[PDB]
Amino acid sequence: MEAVQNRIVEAAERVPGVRGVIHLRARYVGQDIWADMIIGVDPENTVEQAHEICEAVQAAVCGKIRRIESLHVSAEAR
Amino acid sequence: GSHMEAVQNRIVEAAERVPGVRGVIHLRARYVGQDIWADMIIGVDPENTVEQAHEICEAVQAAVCGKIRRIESLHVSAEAR
Repeated sequence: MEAVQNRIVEAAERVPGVRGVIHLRARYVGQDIWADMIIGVDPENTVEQAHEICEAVQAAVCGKIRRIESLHVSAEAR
Repeated sequence: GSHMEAVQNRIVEAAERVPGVRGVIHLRARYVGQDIWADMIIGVDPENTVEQAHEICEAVQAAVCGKIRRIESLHVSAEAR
């Protein structure tokens, strides 16, 4: 499952605001994926702003990788 | 159980008296052998920086982990409130 994580990470890295993927845990349950992602972000963004980035990553990542059934994202400094 | 309820009321109470914290939003704590692994989420001013939020978080960690020594691991994170 490493083209997929690669897919996910890349979908992540392209979203406006995302400084990098700090961490990903993705598992298959059947053929769906469930995953939890920690993105890196600009430390001078706000908590509000960082949350808006997390949302964006989620829509984008779940949109591009359709087999993901459930995805959580959080944000941290760079 | 009631001892874990006691320990949690203590985790909340330590974290809640760090300036910066607008509340405990969530707290999971469980024994892994004889120590606690907890993961918690603190409420913070939305207009705080990420860098700042992390400073509140790190400081909650220090307070909680120093007052409750049972705890071998604690991960703190901020969200708005």
